[PDB]
Amino acid sequence: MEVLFEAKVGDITLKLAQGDITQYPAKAIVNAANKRLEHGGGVAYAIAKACAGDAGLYTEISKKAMREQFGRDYIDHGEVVVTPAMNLEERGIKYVFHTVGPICSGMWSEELKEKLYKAFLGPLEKAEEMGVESIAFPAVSAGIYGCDLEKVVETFLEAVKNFKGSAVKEVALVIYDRKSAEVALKVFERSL
Ligand SMILES: Nc1ncnc2c1ncn2[C@@H]1O[C@H](COP(=O)(O)OP(=O)(O)OC[C@H]2O[C@H](O)[C@H](O)[C@@H]2O)[C@@H](O)[C@H]1O
Repeated sequence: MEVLFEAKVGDITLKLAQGDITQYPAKAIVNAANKRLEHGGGVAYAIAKACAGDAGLYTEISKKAMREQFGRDYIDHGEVVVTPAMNLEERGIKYVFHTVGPICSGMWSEELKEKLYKAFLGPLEKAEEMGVESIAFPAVSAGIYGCDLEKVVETFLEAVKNFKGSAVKEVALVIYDRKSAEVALKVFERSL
């Protein structure tokens, strides 16, 4: 895990790091899920495998959690399903907060931005509600959902800036590949 940037946004310490989110030292990590919480690939698969030892098992656990937390088999942008991090608890990660970003498919609009904005703010508000002090996020929608990485990072930063809370003290954005981390770093530098 390599930290590439650190700054304060109010009382929150914000970090950009390059690495695997399942190894980040945060109490909650966020999953870039689909609305059905079927963890087929990308960071959802990585998280599901790291937590349960089998992604399929974590998918079932997630669906059960969603059914009881929401009373249905899908979530809307901004809604957050919470599941225990299981095997990751030994490294201090207690929860996975599943969020669902929009499917951009190479496009960008205010409607897509608003959906992604909700997908980033929702987990921050859930952390606040639960009294969770540290949370880490992946670049929601920047993978197979095809949202431009720069736009994803700018949207994440807007959510962190607008968030109001007292319990959340540390937020991190964890980027996986080297090329992408460089793009994110430039966004952090020009935004702050
Ligand atoms: N271990 C990891 N740690 C941090 N980031 C990662 C990791 N693995 C991948 N990424 C980055 O995570 C970012 C997000 O890529 P994506 O995981 O496709 O998510 P989406 O929101 O676009 O697609 C959601 C759908 O994909 C799944 O199949 C779900 O079940 C959904 O069906 C990229 O920058 C990756 O390089």
